[PDB]
Amino acid sequence: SGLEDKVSKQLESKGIKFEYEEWKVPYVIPASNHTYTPDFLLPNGIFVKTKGLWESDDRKKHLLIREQHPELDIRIVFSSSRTKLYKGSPTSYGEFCEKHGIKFADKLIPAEWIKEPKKEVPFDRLKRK
Amino acid sequence: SGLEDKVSKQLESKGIKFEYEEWKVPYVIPASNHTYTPDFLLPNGIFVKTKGLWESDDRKKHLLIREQHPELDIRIVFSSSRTKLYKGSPTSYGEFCEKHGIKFADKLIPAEWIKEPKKEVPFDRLKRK
Repeated sequence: SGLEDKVSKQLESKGIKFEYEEWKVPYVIPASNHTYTPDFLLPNGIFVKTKGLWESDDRKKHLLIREQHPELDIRIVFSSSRTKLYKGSPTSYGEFCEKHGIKFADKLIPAEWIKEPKKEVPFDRLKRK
Repeated sequence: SGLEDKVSKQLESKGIKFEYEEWKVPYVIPASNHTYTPDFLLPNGIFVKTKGLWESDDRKKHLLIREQHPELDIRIVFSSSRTKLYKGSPTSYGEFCEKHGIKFADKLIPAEWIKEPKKEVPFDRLKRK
């Protein structure tokens, strides 16, 4: 940076020795608690989240929830599952979903999802809004 | 949400009873491991980080570093300590530093910091770049 160079030059002109970007200090960012609220809970126990833009942080959250709550059935309905992960990506939302086993559709909840046999929802593990 | 409105209307037209944003799924964002590299290390043991922009993310990391490595003396030289924390904030970088006991200066390293008596740095706690 311009700032860094002015600081370096100043030290040098005064003959001050120094170590430059020589040492790393490790540290850990603690784990944090959050909540995610699906838009709909269907009678057969399927949760559905509707999404327009779907950012990288959202994708990550999705994977964490899946790994932490294998018993929940959370699906996504996209304005478009063809949108790319980002401006230059070759992969779309839908592709990401198929890669990670996330059930999804576009625009509306498919009639077949609604017909699936009921399954229990561990509400005790959830927090009512 | 226009999309959410279309999903709801479709459900209602099929007589589907659903719970709308009624349940929150708790989840945990995992701890993450990082390292921070001060720009300069002076002969007396003082570490100096130079910053132009110094956003929320950096500030939070700085506090975690101080907490986890209280044995280190890390200070900041800013292009300007008058800069606000973010658009609309009443607080400057310098004021946030004073509130948390972070030593700082503007533009160059103070001649007086260079003169402070030497303190040993526990290099065994650090990682060379």
